[PDB]
Amino acid sequence: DLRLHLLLNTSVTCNDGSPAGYYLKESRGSRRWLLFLEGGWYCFNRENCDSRYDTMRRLMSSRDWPRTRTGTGILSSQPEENPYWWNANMVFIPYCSSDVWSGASSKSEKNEYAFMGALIIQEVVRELLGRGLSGAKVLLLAGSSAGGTGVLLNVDRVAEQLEKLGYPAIQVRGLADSGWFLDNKQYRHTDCVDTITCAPTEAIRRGIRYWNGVVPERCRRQFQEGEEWNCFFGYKVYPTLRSPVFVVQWLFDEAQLTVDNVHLTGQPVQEGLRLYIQNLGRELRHTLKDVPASFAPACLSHEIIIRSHWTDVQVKGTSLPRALHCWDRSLHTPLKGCPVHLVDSCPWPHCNPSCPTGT
Ligand SMILES: CC(=O)N1CCc2c1ccc(Cl)c2C(F)(F)F
Ligand SMILES: *[C@@H]1O[C@H](CO)[C@@H](O)[C@H](O)[C@H]1NC(C)=O
Repeated sequence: DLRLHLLLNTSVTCNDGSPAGYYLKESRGSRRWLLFLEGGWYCFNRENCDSRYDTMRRLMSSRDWPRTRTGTGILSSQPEENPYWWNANMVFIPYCSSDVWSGASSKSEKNEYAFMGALIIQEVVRELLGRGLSGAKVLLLAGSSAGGTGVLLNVDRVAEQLEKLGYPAIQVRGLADSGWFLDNKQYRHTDCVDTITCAPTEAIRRGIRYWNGVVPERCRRQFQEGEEWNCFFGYKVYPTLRSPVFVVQWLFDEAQLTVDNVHLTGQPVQEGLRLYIQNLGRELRHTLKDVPASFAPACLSHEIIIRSHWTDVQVKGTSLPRALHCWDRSLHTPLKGCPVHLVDSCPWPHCNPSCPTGT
C-alpha cells in the first residue's frame, strides 16, 4: 500500500478546489524515487468538465479518495511483479486536474474549475524533499496516457525546480507511457463536439487556452505564442527536452485510434481502414527512429507500466522491465545483449505474439 498525503499547500488544488495530493510508499536506504502521473483523458470546456464532474469525479476532486492504494506494475514493491525498481520509493500522483498535467490556473471569480496539473507536480516534489527526496540520486518521473504526456511536459521543469532549490545531484529522468500521440488526420472526420472523438489538434488547442496550460520553455520558444499546442505532441516536444526520457508507446494505441474516430468492431477490416491502421503504425515507428530509449510493440492496446502483467510483453525478445534496466545501465557505447531501443517493425496489430490478450 501507498498512503495518501494531501498537499499541505492547500492553494494547489484539484479541479473543484479540493486539495491535491499523492500516495507514498517509502523505502529507506533506497535513493531511487519513482513519481507516477496518473492518466484519464481531459476536459477542455465548462460543458465537458461539468459532465466529467458527475460521472468521473475522482478525476476532478480528492473528496472521495481512499486513504491507501495498492502499487501495481512498476509501482509494485514485489520483485516478481516489478523486476525493474521493486525497492524504490513509490509515489502515485492522482490525476485530478483534467489538463494533461499542464495547467497553472487557480479556481476563482472568473474560473469555475482549477487547472493546476503543472503546479501539483511541483508541489508534490517540494513536499517530498522533506520526506527523503533530498537524499535521492535518481528521480524517475513516470506516467501513463495523459500522465505520459504530462511527463514530456514537466520532466524538465522538475529538473529545473530541483536545480534552483539547490539539489543538482538528483538525476531527473522521464518515462512516458502511452502519451506519444500523432496530430494526424482522422479516419473519418468529426467536428470537435466532445472529448474522446475530438481531433487531437483541436482538443489541445482548446484545452491549453482553457487551462492556461504551460509547456516546456525551449519548445515554447520554437512554436511561440499561440502555437504552444504543438508541444503536447511527443515527436515535437521530445527533441527540445534535456532530461533523459524513455518513451513507451503501442504502435496501434487505442486512445490514438479513438481520437482518430476508428472503432474496431471485430467486423472485417476493409482496404481503406487496413491502410489507415498500417500507416498509423508506420508513423510511430518513424517518429521513434531517433529516440534511443524506446519500447514500442506492435499491439492494439493502451497503457502498460502500472498493469500487473506489464512484464509479459516483449520486443525482439526483451521485456520492458529489462529494457528499463538496460536504460539504467546506459546512464551510468551500447551494452552487450541489453538493449534500450526496441521498436517493432511488423505492420499489423498483434503480429508480436506477446501482445496483451485483453483477457
Ligand atoms: C486518453 C488520453 O489521455 N489521450 C488520448 C488523446 C490524447 C491524450 C493525451 C494527450 C494528448 Cl496531447 C492527446 C492528443 F490527442 F491530443 F494527442
Ligand atoms: C503554494 O503554492 C503556490 C503556487 O505554487 C505558491 O505561490 C505559494 O507560495 C505556495 N505557498 C507556500 C506557503 O509555499
